[PDB]
Amino acid sequence: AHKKIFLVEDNKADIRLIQEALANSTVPHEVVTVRDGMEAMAYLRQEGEYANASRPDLILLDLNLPKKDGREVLAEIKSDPTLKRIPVVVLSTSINEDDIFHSYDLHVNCYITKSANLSQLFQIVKGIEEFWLSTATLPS
Amino acid sequence: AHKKIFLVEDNKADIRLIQEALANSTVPHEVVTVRDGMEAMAYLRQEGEYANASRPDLILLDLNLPKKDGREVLAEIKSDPTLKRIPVVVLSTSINEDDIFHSYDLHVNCYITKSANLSQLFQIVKGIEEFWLSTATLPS
Ligand SMILES: [Mg+2]
Ligand SMILES: [Mg+2]
Repeated sequence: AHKKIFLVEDNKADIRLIQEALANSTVPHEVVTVRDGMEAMAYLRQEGEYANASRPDLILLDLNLPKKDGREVLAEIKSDPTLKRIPVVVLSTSINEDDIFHSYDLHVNCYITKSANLSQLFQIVKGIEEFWLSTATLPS
Repeated sequence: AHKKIFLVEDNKADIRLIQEALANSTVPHEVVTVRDGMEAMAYLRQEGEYANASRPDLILLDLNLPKKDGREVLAEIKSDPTLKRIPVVVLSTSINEDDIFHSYDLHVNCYITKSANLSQLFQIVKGIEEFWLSTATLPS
């Protein structure tokens, strides 16, 4: 009984920290990380090599992504008849007001800005894990 | 169950001595050394070629390092949510009250003034080894 978390992020530093914070969970989880919007969609639509990759229970989405940005990934996921139910938490350095408004308008479940202080960000990821992987009841 | 010690030192003479002082161990220790602060942080943050280097269980840090001093190394280590728990033993020749104050202020675990005579320095390293790698209960 393990939940899968799909992290779409390219910053290796953040990837490391995020993976470390999620690793210190009270319940083991599976974290799959892809580094660009393209891979993100291919993985979620189980296209190609990602033929048998199981559906994630939670998606953590960075916005400024290579190839295809998070804004586009979000719009395509929340518009898809089947992927739209997967909770998406945008976790980004962006404090841009347009990004905030647009993300919620596209039905993102939640928007979180990456802290400037590593330890703070670490605690934020812990909050994400505790609330979504423990307190909330996820679909399916 | 072997212990991994990370030595940040540029004085080849001290490196040789410390290495030897840590060779005696029923369960062989894994000693890794780097000669400068830049290399130290890259290694600890698992950047690039160090992407797969395991986290040490103890760090021994020199202050007057090339291209990036131990002061900065200490601050960056103690501010990182994934490295801040690794015990850091500052082992330097400095007896400067300024270095002592700042090092403890930055959360160094302990500060040790190297002993001139290579032999006494040996007994000091043995003290470090017994207390930290045997007496204390490490987070690792
Ligand atoms: Mg990015
Ligand atoms: Mg030096």
